[PDB]
Amino acid sequence: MNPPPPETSNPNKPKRQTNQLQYLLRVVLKTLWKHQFAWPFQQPVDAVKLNLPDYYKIIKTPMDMGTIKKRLENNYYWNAQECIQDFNTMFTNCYIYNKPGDDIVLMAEALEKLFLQKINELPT
Ligand SMILES: O=c1[nH]c(-c2cccc(NS(=O)(=O)Cc3ccccc3)c2)cs1
Repeated sequence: MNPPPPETSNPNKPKRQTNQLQYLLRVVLKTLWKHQFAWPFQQPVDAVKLNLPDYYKIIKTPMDMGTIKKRLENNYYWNAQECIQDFNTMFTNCYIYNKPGDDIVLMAEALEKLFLQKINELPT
C-alpha cells in the first residue's frame, strides 16, 4: 500500500529562487535524469506496482527525482542545501531498503557519484 507522495508545494513554507537552485534544476537534475540508471528514481516508489509491500514499512522519509524536480519547478526550496538533502535522502533510502551489491544499489551508487561530481562546484 502506497502513502501519499511527498508534497511538492506548501503555502505555509516560504519560497526562494537562487542561482544555485536554478543550477540544481537546469544542470544537475536534468543531466542525472538522462542517465541510463535514472529510471527507478524518476517517480515515487509504487509499492503496489513494483510488488514491494514492505517498502514503506521500512522507508519513512521517501524521496525521488520526480518529486525533487517538481519542488524545484515550484521554487519550493529555501536554498540549495535543502534540495541536496532530498537527493541524499533518495540515495540513502535505496541503501537502507536494499543490500550491498544489489542491482538497484549499483544504480544508486553510480548516480550518487555523478551527483557529487556536479555539485562539487555550484555557481556563486
Ligand atoms: O529502493 C528502490 N527500488 C526501486 C525500484 C526497484 C525495482 C523496480 C523499479 N521500477 S520503476 O522505476 O518503478 C518503473 C519504471 C520503469 C521505467 C521508467 C520509469 C519507471 C524501481 C526504486 S528505489
